[PDB]
Amino acid sequence: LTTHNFARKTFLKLAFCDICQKFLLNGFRCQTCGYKFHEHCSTKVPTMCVDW
Ligand SMILES: [Zn+2]
Ligand SMILES: [Zn+2]
Repeated sequence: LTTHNFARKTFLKLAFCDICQKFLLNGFRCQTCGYKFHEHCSTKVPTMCVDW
């Protein structure tokens, strides 16, 4: 299945790291589900991206 996806790219306007607590900046967002976060959430992420 298409697991998580990571493409280093800046967003369009503004976002928010659901893992941390404040906005999201040019980091890593999954372009298949629409996930977004910094390096604190590359491995700390528990359930990988397997939504549907
Ligand atoms: Zn994802
Ligand atoms: Zn984060």
